[PDB]
Amino acid sequence: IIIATKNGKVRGMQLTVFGGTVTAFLGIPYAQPPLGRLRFKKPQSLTKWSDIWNATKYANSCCQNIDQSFPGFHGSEMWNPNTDLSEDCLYLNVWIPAPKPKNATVLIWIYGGGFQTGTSSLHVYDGKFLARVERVIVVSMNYRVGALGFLALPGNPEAPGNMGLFDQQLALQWVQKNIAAFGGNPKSVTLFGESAGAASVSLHLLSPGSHSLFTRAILQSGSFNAPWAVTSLYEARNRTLNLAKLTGCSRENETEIIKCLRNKDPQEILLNEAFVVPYGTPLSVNFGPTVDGDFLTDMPDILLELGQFKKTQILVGVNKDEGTAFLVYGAPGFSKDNNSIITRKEFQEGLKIFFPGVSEFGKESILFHYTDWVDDQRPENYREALGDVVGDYNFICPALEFTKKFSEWGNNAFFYYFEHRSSKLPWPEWMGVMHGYEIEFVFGLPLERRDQYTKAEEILSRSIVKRWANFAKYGNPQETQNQSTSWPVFKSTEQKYLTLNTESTRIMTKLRAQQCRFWTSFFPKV
Ligand SMILES: *[C@@H]1O[C@H](CO[C@@H]2O[C@@H](C)[C@@H](O)[C@@H](O)[C@@H]2O)[C@@H](O[C@@H]2O[C@H](CO)[C@@H](O)[C@H](O)[C@H]2NC(C)=O)[C@H](O)[C@H]1NC(C)=O
Ligand SMILES: *[C@@H]1O[C@H](CO[C@@H]2O[C@@H](C)[C@@H](O)[C@@H](O)[C@@H]2O)[C@@H](O[C@@H]2O[C@H](CO)[C@@H](O)[C@H](O)[C@H]2NC(C)=O)[C@H](O)[C@H]1NC(C)=O
Ligand SMILES: *[C@@H]1O[C@H](CO[C@@H]2O[C@@H](C)[C@@H](O)[C@@H](O)[C@@H]2O)[C@@H](O[C@@H]2O[C@H](CO)[C@@H](O)[C@H](O)[C@H]2NC(C)=O)[C@H](O)[C@H]1NC(C)=O
Ligand SMILES: COCCN(C[C@@H]1CCCN(Cc2ccccc2)C1)S(=O)(=O)c1ccc2ccccc2c1
Ligand SMILES: *[C@@H]1O[C@H](CO[C@@H]2O[C@@H](C)[C@@H](O)[C@@H](O)[C@@H]2O)[C@@H](O)[C@H](O)[C@H]1NC(C)=O
Ligand SMILES: *[C@@H]1O[C@H](CO[C@@H]2O[C@@H](C)[C@@H](O)[C@@H](O)[C@@H]2O)[C@@H](O)[C@H](O)[C@H]1NC(C)=O
Ligand SMILES: CC(=O)N[C@H]1[C@H]([C@H](O)[C@H](O)CO)O[C@@](O)(C(=O)O)C[C@@H]1O
Ligand SMILES: *[C@@H]1O[C@H](CO)[C@@H](O)[C@H](O)[C@H]1NC(C)=O
Ligand SMILES: [Cl-]
Repeated sequence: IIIATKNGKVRGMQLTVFGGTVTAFLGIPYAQPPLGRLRFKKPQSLTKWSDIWNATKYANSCCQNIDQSFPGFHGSEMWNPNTDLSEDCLYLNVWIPAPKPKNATVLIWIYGGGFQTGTSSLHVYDGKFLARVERVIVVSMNYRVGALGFLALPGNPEAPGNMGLFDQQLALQWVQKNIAAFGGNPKSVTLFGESAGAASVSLHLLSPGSHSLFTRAILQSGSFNAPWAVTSLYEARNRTLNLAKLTGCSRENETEIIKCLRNKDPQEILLNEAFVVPYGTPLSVNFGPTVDGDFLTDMPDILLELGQFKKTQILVGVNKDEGTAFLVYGAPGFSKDNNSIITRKEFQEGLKIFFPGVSEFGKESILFHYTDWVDDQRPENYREALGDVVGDYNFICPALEFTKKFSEWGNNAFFYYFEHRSSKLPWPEWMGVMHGYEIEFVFGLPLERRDQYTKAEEILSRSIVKRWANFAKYGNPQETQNQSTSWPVFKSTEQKYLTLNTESTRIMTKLRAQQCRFWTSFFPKV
């Protein structure tokens, strides 16, 4: 029940899962609380304790604004933090199989939330099912988000940027130093993450200081080359300065600006984060990763293009309707409570919302590419077009490009297209296979027969869980036993991918070929 770690003993707790047992250590601290003079700095090392730390409940989530767009609605509130917010939030969680494994592969989860939100204690991130079913160890950590995790004054150690990424990296280090005492294998560590968590995973593939801290990587609906994932050094300075003005902290000595921000209460930094950008969109990332000269030594597109990244296997994928979620967070004519049949003029207004700083010609060119109808009379033509615009631009085409460029250097890559709409999905049917709604399948929640999932969804989750665990253990996401479709490597020439659904699991080629040539080759010019 008690494990001796390098910094002290921790006590866990037994859980009953599927007529078996999983041992959970929830809320192990992995860094000095980043409080007081430590706000905005890289995370400092933890000094030992002599007692027994009680890791029996999730710890505080990091400070963050909350999505209040749909109070009482499970489809949005399932993503909101479910422990107290606090600056004292640098904790991690460990689920280990019972009986204690001898040398188990480790899966480390990095949550998303646009780098402004998220917490590892969400119900859909519960590691106990993977530990029970596949006898892997699951680790997840809280890392700082928003300005408190990514405020950037480049070169200045008082606020260097990328602190939340260094939070993640310090937790990977904790697993290297400590997971063998839990029965884990530090030489067999796979990172997995979704959305900004997947963008985070991809940046660890680029960061030389993370290279020795993991083996393989899984990227679910995200990568660093997505247009929302990396803040420019220009915007980062303008945003840090605007935050200073907003809080009466404008100074000329930049270090004195940080000292002033260190005396504001967390809630007043949070309230001014929104307005540091003049025209925001539903995908705005106020404070995110930057090229800091430390974690990130050059523009990541250059590093990707020139093969400067960890050479290992990757698993990458996207969902069929990545873009629809964002339409109900600002696009005119849209509502989760009706079928959102919009007109051409609403479509055009919708592009102004998603591409506010883009030239008139740029917006026309999106319209031109996405309105060549196979039928001009379908009432939902425009509703679907805007969704595909948002999802192709922001998730699908960047993930396909990352996979192509990464595989060109000789590593096995595997790409999936997830197209199952959850039977339990609280959002309306027109929104489809939404961003974030593969996660519960990856974590094995449909394996729990009590929870109203269909039988077909148990089978699909069961096969996904097996493929993810085989990728982490062996670098190869096959299900070898139940006459399953074999998953081929993704090569830049043939570009084969695997579709994931309850019906027919098929091999297909060149996902969104025509749409992505527009986003990837032409649109960057406008
Ligand atoms: C636990 O297992 C490791 C081997 O891990 C495997 O090899 C990795 C390279 C990676 O591909 C993982 O996914 C694999 O599961 C053992 O590591 C060995 O350690 C000895 C130490 O003397 C070393 O000489 C060997 O070269 C290591 N093997 C490899 C393949 O590098 C480790 O000893 C095992 N520990 C326990 C307690 O079982
Ligand atoms: C960079 O920052 C300036 C300042 O932003 C304004 O003040 C901040 C404190 C914050 O409250 C923002 O919401 C404000 O917009 C931006 O310049 C402003 O731009 C808006 C609209 O473009 C304009 O109405 C204001 O008059 C401008 N104010 C000043 C002082 O110039 C600027 O757009 C930001 N972005 C870039 C790329 O420079
Ligand atoms: C779908 O709903 C949107 C959103 O309107 C709100 O939600 C509805 C479910 C209902 O509760 C309305 O009373 C709410 O206003 C509708 O978009 C609005 O349309 C009106 C006129 O068409 C326009 O003046 C508003 O600005 C629109 N609001 C927004 C936020 O864009 C839309 O018309 C509905 N579509 C249908 C019923 O097909
Ligand atoms: C208080 O925070 C306001 C801003 N964000 C809220 C999210 C906006 C999108 C919807 N999320 C809920 C949700 C619904 C449906 C399916 C999944 C998820 C809430 S955010 O900071 O979290 C954010 C920012 C920029 C991102 C860019 C790319 C992808 C995700 C992003 C999230
Ligand atoms: C940490 O927890 C210790 C033990 O808690 C008790 O025993 C275990 C087996 C569980 O059954 C738990 O629910 C019980 O409450 C306490 O004795 C100790 O005081 C705790 N330490 C602190 C600092 O709170
Ligand atoms: C594989 O299928 C199991 C149920 O099917 C039965 O068992 C397999 C091994 C075959 O012999 C088949 O003819 C049987 O009908 C599931 O219980 C099991 O979880 C599945 N495994 C995976 C990884 O999906
Ligand atoms: C955010 C925060 O610091 N919460 C703390 C809570 C609350 O202060 C009280 O339960 C009242 O809400 O108290 C603890 O003793 C607990 O019960 O686990 C420690 C925990 O850290
Ligand atoms: C700014 O302040 C710091 C400490 O408060 C000091 O070390 C530094 O020299 C100052 N620089 C300027 C340009 O005032
Ligand atoms: Cl390693």
